[PDB]
Amino acid sequence: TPEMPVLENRAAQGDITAPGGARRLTGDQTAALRDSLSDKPAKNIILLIGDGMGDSEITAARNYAEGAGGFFKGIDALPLTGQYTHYALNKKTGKPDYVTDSAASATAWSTGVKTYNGALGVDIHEKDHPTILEMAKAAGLATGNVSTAELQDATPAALVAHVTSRKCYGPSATSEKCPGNALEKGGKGSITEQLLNARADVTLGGGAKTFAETATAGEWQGKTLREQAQARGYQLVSDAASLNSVTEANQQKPLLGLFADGNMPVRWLGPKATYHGNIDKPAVTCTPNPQRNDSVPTLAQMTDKAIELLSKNEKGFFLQVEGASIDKQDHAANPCGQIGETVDLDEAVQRALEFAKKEGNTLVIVTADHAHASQIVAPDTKAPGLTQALNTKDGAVMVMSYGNSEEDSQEHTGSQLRIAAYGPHAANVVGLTDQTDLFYTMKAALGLK
Amino acid sequence: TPEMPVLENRAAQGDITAPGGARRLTGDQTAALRDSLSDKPAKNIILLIGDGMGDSEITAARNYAEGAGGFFKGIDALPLTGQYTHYALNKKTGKPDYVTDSAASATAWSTGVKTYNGALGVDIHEKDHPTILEMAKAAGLATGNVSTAELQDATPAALVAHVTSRKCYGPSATSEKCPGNALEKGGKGSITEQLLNARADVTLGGGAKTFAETATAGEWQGKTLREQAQARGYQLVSDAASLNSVTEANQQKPLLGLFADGNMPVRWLGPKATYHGNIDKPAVTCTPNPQRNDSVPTLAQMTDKAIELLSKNEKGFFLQVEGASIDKQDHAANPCGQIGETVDLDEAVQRALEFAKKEGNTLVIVTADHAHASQIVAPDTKAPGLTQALNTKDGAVMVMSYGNSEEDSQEHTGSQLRIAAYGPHAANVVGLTDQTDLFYTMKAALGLK
Ligand SMILES: [Mg+2]
Ligand SMILES: [Mg+2]
Repeated sequence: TPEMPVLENRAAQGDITAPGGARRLTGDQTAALRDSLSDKPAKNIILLIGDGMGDSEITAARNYAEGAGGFFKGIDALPLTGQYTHYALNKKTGKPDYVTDSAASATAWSTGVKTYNGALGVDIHEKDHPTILEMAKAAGLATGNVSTAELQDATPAALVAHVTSRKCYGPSATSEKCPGNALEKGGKGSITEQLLNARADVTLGGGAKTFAETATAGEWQGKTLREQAQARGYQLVSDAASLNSVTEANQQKPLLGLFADGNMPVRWLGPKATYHGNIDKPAVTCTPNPQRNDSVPTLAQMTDKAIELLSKNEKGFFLQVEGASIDKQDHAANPCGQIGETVDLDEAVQRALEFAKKEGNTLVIVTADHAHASQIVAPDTKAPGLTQALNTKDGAVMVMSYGNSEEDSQEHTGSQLRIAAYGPHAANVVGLTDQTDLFYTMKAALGLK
Repeated sequence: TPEMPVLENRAAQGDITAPGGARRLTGDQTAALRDSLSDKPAKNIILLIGDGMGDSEITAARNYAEGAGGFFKGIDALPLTGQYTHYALNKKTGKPDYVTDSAASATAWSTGVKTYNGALGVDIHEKDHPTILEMAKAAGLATGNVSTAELQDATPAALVAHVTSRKCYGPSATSEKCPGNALEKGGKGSITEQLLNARADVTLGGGAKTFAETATAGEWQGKTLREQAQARGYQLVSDAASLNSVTEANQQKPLLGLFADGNMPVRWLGPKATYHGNIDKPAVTCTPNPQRNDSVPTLAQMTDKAIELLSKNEKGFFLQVEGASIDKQDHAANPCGQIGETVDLDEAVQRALEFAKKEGNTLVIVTADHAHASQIVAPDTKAPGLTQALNTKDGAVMVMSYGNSEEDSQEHTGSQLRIAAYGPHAANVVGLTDQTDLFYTMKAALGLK
């Protein structure tokens, strides 16, 4: 018997050149929004993060993949929407730092405490705070952590690791850069070792590389981290076939999927933007990445599999899904990569909403940790940074610009950005909120203490 | 019947360095939102437009003027929020043009038809369509049109003029650039002449210059447009004292306030951003413009006066208020200018919300026509365009970047941006919508046609 509505179609409803033809609405929305509002408990939460997916990125991806008056059946379909702030803190002064990195922002929603750029799961005093995943597990809920990034990267790592620098992937980086955290120094360990201790029911991503490192101390000293996971009873999987053979995931047999050495394959290929690229180079049509095939699960497939396995828990589950970006160095300023990454997340969102609509007790939240610096500019633009012309689904040219930095490691900005939600307690993302409110929203929705 | 709530305080609630200290919420919002929803008639609408005020521009201005965890008591206080799209059309092909100007966007919300960049109140076939203001007047509602721009500029002009180019300020430019529209060539006339025909009850802004031109045909041939307004029964005012003297405004004595030759004075002064300006030049503290004083009404003052005069109409009123930017040219890339303009709008929004909350039947909408290209970047950023360090209310440095254009005429981007609303029918701004939906929202809320 009918659940809360997901937005079915907010594409332009007609001929965009005619009066009323670009409308996305067909009538009054007051009843629809009423029907979207419930304060019943959330049994499950699915949190989907698009790396750099601020409003500009969503718009550009829509323009390219769906056309300007098109509609992302995942990303655009959430009925309750707001804007949230994600400033970090200066470690020394405690004053706002207007432009966060991925680590401080993931720390904020996962713990409810602001922190300094580069911190995971700790505050500006380097004190550990519990994460929403740890708390969900302690309350008897199943837990999932899914990303197309290496699993040691900030977004997934923040759910399961407490370290003073996001660089602390394995034992060697930790001994050097976070000596207070190093296992041999009485610390909780590297990000990978702490992930293994956290023992979520389902962990799926890239990052096999670090598992080749050996532990410096503890029960599994001298064993590779892969050997340690094996010894501690994880089901290790490495491709789509081995993932699909998994029939259950729980504390006795926790699932750890390592699908790439570093990050998983980008969906779409295209050239790096160049100086006056929209003027001096032909318009670009993105191409499918050959590395992307049925042997490597997609974000949407990993999401579906996680939902399948976690939904067996009768108490409920918490799942985080990250559509990560490979957006630095040779890979910075790549519209095709960045748009394809958003399309990937859209598919995963559709899987999440399809489940949530049927199940009826699931809160789905879709946002970004911080926004990419890409801008949509006029077709004839002469811009001082990097630009590219693209052939969109509309059969028109869109130009994207990257003008925030002359170096190719600063890819994000301080702008507040869209947060959207569906299901019980979704009212809590509407209007202006802070990224730290997201922690408290999730905590309260699941009834965690 | 209590009042539908306005958000009283969504500043960070505590010590931003402590767990929960950066939360903007104190508890669950489901009840507040259920209390925010009504589809009863709107007696009045107040639409506030911030020129270029996308999410980035709101964040930058909040950061500077209120601190990162601060709160705009007007702009941030509307409980129902979404994101809307404002692409224009290529005139020849009818395909989307991903980056609109102020004319095509204003046409979109004022008529509900998409159009080409530079068009006012006409579609891609140069056919006139009625505006929300014209419709409100035809239904017996009082009408107001307030802007800190020249009143001939695109945003206020779109409510009252139908011309093939926004350049068509007066007879001279119209005869040259829009000959089909020129009065002596058989058209409805220049923007200014059509403004005089439209006869809103209250029109307040800049743009006295064009009123010195003389008409080329018609009953008032050879008279200046100022003399024409006098002959047609307008009350003309030119400063704060004359505006204060006004006791009523209606169809017998419509009010026309012309408070500057061109645009009204900018609130705050500061230097233009420069190449590597955050590195090479001191952090900037904005200063008050001497030209802003009690003899020139502020945006908030013009808003309050318009509300007082328009609210006498028992049937209801439609009022548009624009916080205009200047922006081009010598004036492009000016953080202090653009932030001060946003602070100006926030004050006007507070006046609109204070009225709306007490009146109970007033829909207040706050958005932008399109977003400025400014970006908030890391303090040590080396950017290829124009940059500036600013000393914020937090006692920390924020860097703004302008990296979209090597010229000083393109100042806006294609990103979807925040739309927020309060009062009856405010549900219709939540989720993804189009700028043309806003026309239909206003039309339906007021029961027009
Ligand atoms: Mg990430
Ligand atoms: Mg304007």
